[PDB]
Amino acid sequence: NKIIYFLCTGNSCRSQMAEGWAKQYLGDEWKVYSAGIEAHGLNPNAVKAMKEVGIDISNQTSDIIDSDILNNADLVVTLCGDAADKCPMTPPHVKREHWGFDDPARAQGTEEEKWAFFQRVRDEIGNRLKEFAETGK
Repeated sequence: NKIIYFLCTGNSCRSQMAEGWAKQYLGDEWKVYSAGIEAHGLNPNAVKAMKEVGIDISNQTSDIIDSDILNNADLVVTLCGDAADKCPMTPPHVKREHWGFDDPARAQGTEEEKWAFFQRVRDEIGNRLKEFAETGK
């Protein structure tokens, strides 16, 4: 009935966590997809971070953007400014929404700070999906 397509620079961290949160918050009415401009596989830290909150994204695949799917979506949600810049032209009926989350994989710091960063971005994405689930954004 409804299709939501998450897009980010890659399909390893943010986009995979968004897919996981969306499948939890949205009911059996929404088809959820996530992809990246490039796809280099699931980030282990992202998988662990989601597991910590009871969500298993270990079976999710790392996919490159597919216009056949994107063009049929009710809305595409870019997860950072770079993704917004690189998101291809879509049919006028597809809503283009832009959210923004820091890349936990590029964080510099102590190992404890970096792990905390993954957990923080995970929580920010979840709370944003909660807003979408309630308001339709």
